[PDB]
Amino acid sequence: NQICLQKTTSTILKPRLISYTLPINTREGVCITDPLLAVDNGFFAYSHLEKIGSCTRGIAKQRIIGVGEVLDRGDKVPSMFMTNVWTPPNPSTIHHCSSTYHEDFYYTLCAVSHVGDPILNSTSWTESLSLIRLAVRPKSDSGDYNQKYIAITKVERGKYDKVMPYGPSGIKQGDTLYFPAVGFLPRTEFQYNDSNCPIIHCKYSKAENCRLSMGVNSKSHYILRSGLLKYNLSLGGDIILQFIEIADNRLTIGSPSKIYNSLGQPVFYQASYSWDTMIKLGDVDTVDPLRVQWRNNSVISRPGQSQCPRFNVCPEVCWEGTYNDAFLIDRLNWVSAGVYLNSNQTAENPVFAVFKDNEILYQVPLAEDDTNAQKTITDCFLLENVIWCISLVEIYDTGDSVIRPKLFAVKIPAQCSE
Amino acid sequence: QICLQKTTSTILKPRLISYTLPINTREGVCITDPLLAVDNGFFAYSHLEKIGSCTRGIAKQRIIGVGEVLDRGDKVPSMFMTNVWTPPNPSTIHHCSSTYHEDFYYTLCAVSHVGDPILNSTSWTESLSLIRLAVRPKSDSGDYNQKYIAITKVERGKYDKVMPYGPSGIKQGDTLYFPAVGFLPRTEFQYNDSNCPIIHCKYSKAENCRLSMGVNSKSHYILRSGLLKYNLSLGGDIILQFIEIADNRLTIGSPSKIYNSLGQPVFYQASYSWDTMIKLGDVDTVDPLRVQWRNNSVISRPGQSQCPRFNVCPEVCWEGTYNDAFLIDRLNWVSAGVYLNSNQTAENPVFAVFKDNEILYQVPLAEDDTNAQKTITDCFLLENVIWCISLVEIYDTGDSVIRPKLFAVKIPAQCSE
Ligand SMILES: *[C@@H]1O[C@H](CO)[C@@H](O)[C@H](O)[C@H]1NC(C)=O
Ligand SMILES: *[C@@H]1O[C@H](CO)[C@@H](O)[C@H](O)[C@H]1NC(C)=O
Ligand SMILES: *[C@@H]1O[C@H](CO)[C@@H](O)[C@H](O)[C@H]1NC(C)=O
Ligand SMILES: *[C@@H]1O[C@H](CO)[C@@H](O)[C@H](O)[C@H]1NC(C)=O
Ligand SMILES: *[C@@H]1O[C@H](CO)[C@@H](O)[C@H](O)[C@H]1NC(C)=O
Repeated sequence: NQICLQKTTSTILKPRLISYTLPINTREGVCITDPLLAVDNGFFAYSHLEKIGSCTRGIAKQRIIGVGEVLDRGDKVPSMFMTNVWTPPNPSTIHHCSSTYHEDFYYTLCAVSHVGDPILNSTSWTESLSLIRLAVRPKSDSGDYNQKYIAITKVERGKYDKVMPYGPSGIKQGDTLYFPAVGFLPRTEFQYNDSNCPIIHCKYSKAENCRLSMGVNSKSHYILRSGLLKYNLSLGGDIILQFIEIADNRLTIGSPSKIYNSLGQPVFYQASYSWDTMIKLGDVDTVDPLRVQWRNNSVISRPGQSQCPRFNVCPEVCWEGTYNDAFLIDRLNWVSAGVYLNSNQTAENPVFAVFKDNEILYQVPLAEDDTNAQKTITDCFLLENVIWCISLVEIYDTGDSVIRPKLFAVKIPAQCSE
Repeated sequence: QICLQKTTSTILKPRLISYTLPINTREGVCITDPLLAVDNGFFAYSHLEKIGSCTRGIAKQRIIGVGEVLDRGDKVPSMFMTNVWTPPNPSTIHHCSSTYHEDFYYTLCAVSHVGDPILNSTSWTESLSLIRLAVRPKSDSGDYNQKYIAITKVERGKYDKVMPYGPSGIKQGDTLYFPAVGFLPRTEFQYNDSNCPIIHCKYSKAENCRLSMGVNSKSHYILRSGLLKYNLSLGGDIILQFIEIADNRLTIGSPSKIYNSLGQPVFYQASYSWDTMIKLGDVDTVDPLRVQWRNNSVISRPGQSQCPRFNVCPEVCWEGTYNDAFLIDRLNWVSAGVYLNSNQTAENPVFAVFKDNEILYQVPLAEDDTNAQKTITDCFLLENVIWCISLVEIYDTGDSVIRPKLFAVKIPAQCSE
């Protein structure tokens, strides 16, 4: 169905807090973090890590991976009902979970670590991946159907030393699952020409900077490269993953990414964790090998820090930024919808926006002006005739005894008045 | 089989039950006026969310919810909400009661624009309504998932007003029975003062039983507990019929609960007056309602100055707390529920398993000085093990969000270990 395509300052966006169920807790002094949200085919996947104390550095208490239905509550407004919850024995070992819906199940692929975040301790992390398959509609007195845990032995990684899921959600093509992922490649093996680093209109940029900034720091062992992890269900036996590296068009440090189907075709978002701060988003040209037709988008960036702030395009050695994805809602006019932090060098001020490449059509703040915020994950879908979007937004520093993200439901307007 | 010996061993091991609800939108919030029903592998739940104080705060959201009680995987019960209803105005819905029948929970509530009808009886113009929620919603149906019915036809006998007054009721065939209360004018109230048992009570007057049948001694109406009957076999008119409880061991109308256990119906009525010992027993007849109260002598409830725990002398008092119990063995008449172990303050919740004249085994749920009010227990079989779920109102040390805690307790077979 149609949507509003005119640039207007009218209050036609009316964000509401969505009703969603989870295992209800009464523990104080807790931070809910490392969120994941996937919405596909009338079902959803959700995850978090509960920490006691600090969000960044508290003692890990509970990890949950959960799935359920996204339903019409009665008055043509979406709700969410959890149906199946999985919990590991040790909360601190599960990292970088990514989820993909196929049939009956949400197949979630996580990394396993005893050295913390593999990104921050790459050389130490011995590569271990595993898959939690949860059924979106549990059946009593079945076997493996409801919950099944699989340790991945067979991993096909090309020329990369290590590979890992790196993103919230992926897609299905037939019976082949594609998770967003990243490859770890030694700097010395990294094939790259310094002449291709666009420093030509940048007085204080060096040719070396693009290459140097392909790692988490300038003297890091590995470089990171985004990609897909492929999992073909048609071979119904031993589980075998194949890594696919992203094309080098507009290349940037491997960063959390998302692949999703919208209006029949696949679309890619990659976070801008470096100097190329403008939003990276576009239709998938080919999936294997992965190649994106990045939009020449000129109005959506992300907050940085001193070295690589918002709207930066000059190559610099920096690892900073925040994942703030967007969802294509109209391909003919290429309009998307997502939440961006309206701030240059601090993670603040979340704003839900609907935008073309060179224009924000209409928007609305979700919190105040001085409200702290990090990750934002948006997924959009039809509920009968009407396009709806669900957005999980990390909101911190609030003073709550329990810091947890807030989930918004937004109706996209058809008319441009009112 | 269950353990039938009086034991001090730690054979009860309460655990926090996993249950899902819509996450709250904020803090500085109190979750109150709870309801919990468990029946036929499904559950019904309700609360009112207030901003600020529990008794004084700003009403923000009312939810009525239903869902499945499932085996999570390791033979331990879990709860999954499936269907949630919310009124436009949170402050108008009062005294909800729930009963399950064929795919639906039917909850029955008071509609008031004057607050709690109990505290504003003369002002409350009698309005009742029914929210029917499906325990397993189906997409692209009509009324099936949620249906709201305003009750017009009410048959109340000689009572001026009637109202649901309790968390849950039972089904018999296609006839639903909610716990309820009738409002009767004092002047119309037929009662002989000679039947007031003051004979072993130096400082009790004959008038006191009658006077204490109202919320205060000069109140317009008296309250009398009972059932509201709703027969589904007739279409065309949602008529409710009120049934007054029998006058055996009569006491001020107070929140009550009717439930089936081991094939037969059982009644609990709260002790909101001077007769402070637990009121509980098998239903003799349902219409008219008559209970075979147990001569139970070990379970009471905290009161206040005038009518404390273990009081049996007639006094003019409206005080007490709803703390029900669930029969788990009729042959030996053993029940299970949570009581507040305190004489004159609402404190110290203890899960107990007891005969009429004996507490067999028990365990504290919180500390000794932990504040607590209402407790609702429902028990059921899982694989072949008896389980009990207990919703307990608790107010902890400084807490940002005050909400009740739901416990799951396995009843032991052996008396050792
Ligand atoms: C990184 O790995 C080492 C093992 O060489 C481990 O001892 C150390 O604690 C890890 N650091 C972090 C950030 O946990
Ligand atoms: C998946 O496996 C089947 C059977 O080996 C093969 O025919 C098919 O082409 C594979 N699909 C992809 C896209 O890898
Ligand atoms: C962006 O612009 C470049 C050069 O003008 C072009 O090659 C590319 O296809 C454009 N992308 C889209 C999707 O318009
Ligand atoms: C952010 O940076 C841009 C360009 O560098 C500038 O136009 C804008 O005023 C800055 N915003 C604020 C409010 O600091
Ligand atoms: C309910 O109504 C039906 C239809 O008249 C009747 O057969 C049945 O006995 C009634 N049930 C009760 C318990 O009142």
